[PDB]
Order: sequence, then C-alpha cells, then structure tokens
Amino acid sequence: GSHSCSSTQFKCNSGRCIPEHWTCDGDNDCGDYSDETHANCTNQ
Ligand SMILES: [Ca+2]
Repeated sequence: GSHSCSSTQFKCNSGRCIPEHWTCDGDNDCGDYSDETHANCTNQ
C-alpha cells in the first residue's frame, strides 16, 4: 500500500517501521529511541 507502515506497525521518528508490540520494551528497535520514549511508555 501507499501508506508508510502496515496496520500492525509503529512508525519510528526516522520513518522506519517496527512491530507495534516493540514499543517501550527495553530495546531501541527504531535506532533513534523513538519507540522507547517516556511518552510511548505512558501509552502502554
Ligand atoms: Ca523497543
């Protein structure tokens, strides 16, 4: 599809896509730490 990421993915600030369940999980999956920010943790 023309969308950036799939329906089950989290969109990193860099534009990289990662599985949504990978947010606030202890690993910097995005590489830019956007999936591990305090903000995303409070959304869990
Ligand atoms: Ca992570």
